[PDB]
Amino acid sequence: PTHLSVDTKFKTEGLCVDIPGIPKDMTYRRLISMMGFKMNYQVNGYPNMFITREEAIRHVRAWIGFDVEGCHGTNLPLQLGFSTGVNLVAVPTPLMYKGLPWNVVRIKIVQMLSDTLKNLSDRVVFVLWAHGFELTSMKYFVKIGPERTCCLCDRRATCFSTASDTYACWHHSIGFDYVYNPFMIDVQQWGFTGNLQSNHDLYCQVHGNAHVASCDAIMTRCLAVHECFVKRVDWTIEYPIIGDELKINAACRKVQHMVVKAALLADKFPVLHDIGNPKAIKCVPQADVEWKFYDAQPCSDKAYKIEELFYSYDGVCLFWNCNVDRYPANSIVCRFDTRVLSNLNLPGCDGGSLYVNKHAFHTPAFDKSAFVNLKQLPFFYYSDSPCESHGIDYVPLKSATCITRCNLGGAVCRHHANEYRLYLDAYNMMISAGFSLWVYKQFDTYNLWNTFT
Ligand SMILES: CCN(CCO)c1ccc(N)cc1
Ligand SMILES: CCN(CCO)c1ccc(N)cc1
Ligand SMILES: [Zn+2]
Ligand SMILES: [Zn+2]
Ligand SMILES: [Zn+2]
Repeated sequence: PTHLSVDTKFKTEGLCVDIPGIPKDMTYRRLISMMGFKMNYQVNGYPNMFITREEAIRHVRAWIGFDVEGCHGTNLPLQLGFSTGVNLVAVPTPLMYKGLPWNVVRIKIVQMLSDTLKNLSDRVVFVLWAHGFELTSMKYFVKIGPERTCCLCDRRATCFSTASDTYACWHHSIGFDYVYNPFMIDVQQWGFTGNLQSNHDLYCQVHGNAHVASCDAIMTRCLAVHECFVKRVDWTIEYPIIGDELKINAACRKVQHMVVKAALLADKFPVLHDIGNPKAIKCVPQADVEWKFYDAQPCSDKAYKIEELFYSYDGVCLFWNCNVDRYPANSIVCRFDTRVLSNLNLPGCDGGSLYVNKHAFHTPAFDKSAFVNLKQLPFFYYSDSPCESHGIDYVPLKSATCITRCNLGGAVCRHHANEYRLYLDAYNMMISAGFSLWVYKQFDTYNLWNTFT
């Protein structure tokens, strides 16, 4: 039980307003045949165009919401909407394009999917709220067959070209006209009462219904993200490395150790209250401080209410990726900014985003008002390690934010210049990934200079 059986029943009630008289009894096998696709009894890696919810969750990076609305049925034009915000009008002869025949529309579809997905996934998963026209449009821009490899590289083929009779991945499909072996899932198969808008609006107020196909496509994908990543969470599922995951994660641990160590040296808190991940380890194990841990799993729906985390109840509080409505004034905070544009950050539900780095984390919408009792933490590098080289060429470092014994003495040593530059790169990596750092208002790096006396 890893793939969806073609002999599984498909509920057709949602399809009957576009396809009246459709049989109530139907399998994926008959549906695919009626869609105009021939599977020919083929065991060549593509057993079904449709996938299970479990397979869709593993390929969340491939998700593209797709809706088709009748503009006027082979006689009338269709409006194709995608969760990228693109609307294309195909004539049978928030960006809205004028009516064009399928031979040119299919070229635009391939270009758009390739530009969106090349740095995200090895495939496309059309996320539908199927009513009929969207499935009947597929024969006009999709070709299927055995699993193939790209003609210019080792990646699986996602596109086909009728001009050259060749196959390409999302990176090498320029000039290609067909989407090859796409996958799809109909959200209506999961069991819902009422229409798309009524189910979507129960959980999200950010996506409106401007009455166009792309709005429906965005709502459909948003509803699926809510069902799979908000109301249900699975932190065991592993996702492949597609970018700077490792460097970001290493930078996060380096920055956390730096900031907490410096806050303890500068303000000498007798106790640190570490709130968040129940598997947390002391980030500054050599510090004198009394370290107390409080368990809170990552919140995927709404930010935690501080009144609930503290059970309505000195030292400093550490909230490292623990999303709360309003941080206490005595805090050290790392909060992911959901607005960040990156290949790891997918659009989410109700302003939230789906951050995918080894595991998927639906993160509640970034809110500047959560940080009203704090200030932004400025960049600084602190080190009490010996000034000694051991082991790239050099230009002497001059920086007011290199808090070291050698800088206090008037000339930064080669070791601390190298470590400062490595730390600044890690810091910039973490910030550009979307993380934001906040600290108690009394934090002052000037208090770190007397640790070298
Ligand atoms: C959704 C696919 N489709 C439209 C033509 O491709 C269709 C499905 C079932 C029946 N019985 C007739 C038509
Ligand atoms: C900020 C630390 N703190 C008060 C110390 O006793 C606290 C934290 C969590 C709960 N649940 C209660 C209290
Ligand atoms: Zn390729
Ligand atoms: Zn939404
Ligand atoms: Zn030094």
